[PDB]
Amino acid sequence: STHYLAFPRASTITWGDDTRYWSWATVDFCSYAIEEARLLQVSWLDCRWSMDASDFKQDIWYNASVEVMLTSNASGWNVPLHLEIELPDGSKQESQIVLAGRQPNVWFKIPIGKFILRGSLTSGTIRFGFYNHEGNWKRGLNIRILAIQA
Amino acid sequence: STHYLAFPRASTITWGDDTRYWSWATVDFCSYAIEEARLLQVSWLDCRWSMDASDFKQDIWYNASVEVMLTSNASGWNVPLHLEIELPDGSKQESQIVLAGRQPNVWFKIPIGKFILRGSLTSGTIRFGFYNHEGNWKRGLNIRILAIQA
Ligand SMILES: CC(=O)N[C@@H]1[C@@H](O)[C@H](O[C@@H]2O[C@H](CO)[C@H](O)[C@H](O)[C@H]2O)[C@@H](CO)O[C@@H]1O
Ligand SMILES: CC(=O)N[C@@H]1[C@@H](O)[C@H](O[C@@H]2O[C@H](CO)[C@H](O)[C@H](O)[C@H]2O)[C@@H](CO)O[C@@H]1O
Repeated sequence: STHYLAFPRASTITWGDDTRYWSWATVDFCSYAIEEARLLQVSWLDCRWSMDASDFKQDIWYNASVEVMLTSNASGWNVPLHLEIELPDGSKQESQIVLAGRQPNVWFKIPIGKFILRGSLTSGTIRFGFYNHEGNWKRGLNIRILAIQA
Repeated sequence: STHYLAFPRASTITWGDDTRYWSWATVDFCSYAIEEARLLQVSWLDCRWSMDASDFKQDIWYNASVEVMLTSNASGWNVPLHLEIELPDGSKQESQIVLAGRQPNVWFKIPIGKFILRGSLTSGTIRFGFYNHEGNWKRGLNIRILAIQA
């Protein structure tokens, strides 16, 4: 079950405030006003949420997903989208996904990994994010939410 | 727009794990499995979410609401439900709401106040919660989510 939803306004997105690269769209999310971060085009793709370990309970496996949609004009997804969870002790969950060829205009949830807080791992920033920093142009990915489940 | 939703599994609820007082129901919320915290009866009513100031951005007014529903059998809402936001620097937003006579079986969002992080208010726990500790029995309040908006 879902403990937190973090919408993209809570994240730090490189170029996120520059309308050449990113747009923001207000939509309803089951009675809540949310803003989708809608990627027009960017080369330095980087979206990071930061939540403190103290936000979570100990000795419980949490899994995180990012819910996204490819637009009809999506391109540049032949390069891997890197998925990362970084814990405050240094450990990273690292994985990747190649989005090229996936059906556009359908919401899908990308799992970005799992963590557990044990012992005196009580506090410190946890980073949840996705990035691709290659010189190619990523286009047409809309971001709905980070979900953290246990 | 909504930056975070925090579902009651992320909160600390006094007696929350005791089925004499509190039940948990699995439901779908916008394609996310969530568990409603459904108050059968309790005297020490206390629900607290704790999120770090570092989860939020500076120099922005956030407002917080708790979304709840009264059941057909709801009672003991003649006593005030205390609403609180506590910031890590000591400041508290305190308010209260008397729920007696509100329409049952309809979701409503209780505003619990607003905060802004300024200067080097960079970090530390923010508490969002509601409580009534009086010797009377509170019954039939179902809790959906904490919402933090800016
Ligand atoms: C619109 C676009 O994506 N521009 C990118 C630049 O951002 C990128 O330059 C890097 O940008 C990062 C942002 O954190 C740092 O400023 C880094 O020092 C820069 O090299 C360049 C080169 O990768 O590609 C586009 O111009
Ligand atoms: C089911 C129920 O509401 N029981 C309550 C007790 O919780 C309560 O005792 C207080 O409980 C709080 C819990 O944080 C502290 O332990 C406090 O020290 C206790 O006094 C009593 C008294 O208010 O009322 C019910 O029985």
